[PDB]
Amino acid sequence: SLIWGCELNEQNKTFEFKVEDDEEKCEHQLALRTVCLGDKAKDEFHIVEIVTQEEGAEKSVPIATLKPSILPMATMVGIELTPPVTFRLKAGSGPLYISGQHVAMEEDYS
Amino acid sequence: SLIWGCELNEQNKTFEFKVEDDEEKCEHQLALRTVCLGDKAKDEFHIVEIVTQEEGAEKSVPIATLKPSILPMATMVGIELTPPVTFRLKAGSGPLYISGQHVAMEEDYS
Amino acid sequence: SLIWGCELNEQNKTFEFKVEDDEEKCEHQLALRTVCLGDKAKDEFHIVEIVTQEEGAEKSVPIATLKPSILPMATMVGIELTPPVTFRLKAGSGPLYISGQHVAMEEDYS
Amino acid sequence: SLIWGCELNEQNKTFEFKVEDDEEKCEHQLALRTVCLGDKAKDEFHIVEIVTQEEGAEKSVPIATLKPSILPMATMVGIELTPPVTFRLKAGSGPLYISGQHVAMEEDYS
Amino acid sequence: SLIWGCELNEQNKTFEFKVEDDEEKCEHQLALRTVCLGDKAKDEFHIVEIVTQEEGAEKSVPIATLKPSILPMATMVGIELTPPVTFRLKAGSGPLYISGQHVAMEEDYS
Repeated sequence: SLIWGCELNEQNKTFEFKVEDDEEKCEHQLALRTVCLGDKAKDEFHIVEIVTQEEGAEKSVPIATLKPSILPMATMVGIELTPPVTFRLKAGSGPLYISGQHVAMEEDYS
Repeated sequence: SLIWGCELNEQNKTFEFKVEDDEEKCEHQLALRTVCLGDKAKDEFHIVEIVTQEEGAEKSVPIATLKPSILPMATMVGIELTPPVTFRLKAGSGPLYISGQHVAMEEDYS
Repeated sequence: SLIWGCELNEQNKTFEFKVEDDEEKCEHQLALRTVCLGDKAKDEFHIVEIVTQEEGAEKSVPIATLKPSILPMATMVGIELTPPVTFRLKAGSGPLYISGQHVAMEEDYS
Repeated sequence: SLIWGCELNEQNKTFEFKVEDDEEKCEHQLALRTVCLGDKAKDEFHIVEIVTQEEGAEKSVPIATLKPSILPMATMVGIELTPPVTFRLKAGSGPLYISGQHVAMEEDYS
Repeated sequence: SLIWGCELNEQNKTFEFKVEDDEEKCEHQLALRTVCLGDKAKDEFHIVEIVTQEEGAEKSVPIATLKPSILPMATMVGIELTPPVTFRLKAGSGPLYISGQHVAMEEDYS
């Protein structure tokens, strides 16, 4: 269970998540828990999406929209992703810090 | 586990959820997690309901009422629906983005 | 699993929940999920209680206090009641919409 | 599963929880769910603690700090206490209503 | 299951968690539940992180950012740490009270 953190900002409107192939030995995903505003964040709506492929096209999932004047935080409940993953901001300058865990589910044939 | 997203707006006061019949092979429902305001949303109360049939009549379930000045967001906990489903706005212009998963429960005779 | 909704207002300061005796065949309770402000709700504190009998007297349990200016909503987590049940407003004009399910636990002798 | 409610106020800065010895037959604790402001509550920070003995000294656990202007409510998740218990206000006038259940875990030797 | 509480303040920008070696007999971690503002807390952003070693370097995990004017509280869900642990404030004067349990998982070879 590795510990992971990243940031989505105006230089990082698109971020790519890819765990190292070694952890792919025990079948691996990414579990996400918290998202918080950065120190350079502006007072606007910051729309973070989780992005993968659906129907062969780039599918985006609006997860949160952080704003200092409404709610600059998010607690990510039950969100588990298959690497590679994309994190996007369709609007906003950031930074928005993403915190999660590189989780590797153990062999379970029960 | 397909990934689903839609929007309820003033052109989409009523939205119809129907998964493709193929996923009906392994018995299927829709699990919902998050709802967020759209970029064209206005500052008013936006009442989203989940709608099915009860007693033979159209039964609505007020789920959320999003408003930028009070709470423009909702985290949908433990909400699982049987397709076809209806999503309604009894008031509001939208858009309000709905995010969930096409979940298909596996055969479990335990 | 029947779907249930009611409203506590100034004409409905006390509401009585009683499921039909047929669902009493498979042992039955009421599970509650969400509560939202009504369209005629005023800007005041609306104190909803779940009421049953304790020590032989009318026992009330303050569950929520909805107000448009503080928090007009509630997400009811882990609340399961034995019918008949009473829902009360010790203050407020309403309406406050209550959403839940008539749940009937199946025979489980494990 | 008895139903319990109390209030911490300026006359009740310290409250003592003690279930009757009869329920001690089946091994008993107290599970807490919700806390709400009283009707006589003032606009200040009301710091409620759960208090027991640690290292032989009076140990307090700040659980919540209710205030009408910030957040007058709390939903107590996963809080289970061994009677006798103390509930304290290190600041505030109250009342603050505490709601929970006298829970008695059944014999389970599995 | 020992009960633990600490505070991160301007004299305690860095706090070290280390359980006594005796509890290391039954394999031990720290489970965290609540965080609340101190009585001497100021109106600023107080960024608490959980810190351990990753890639051989000091890795920090922004957990919360408490502020009286936005949200002075946090409910820590599903957070379990391996002692020794570090708790940091990258900004803020504190105090910020951390509440948790010294939990020791029992032998389970199932």
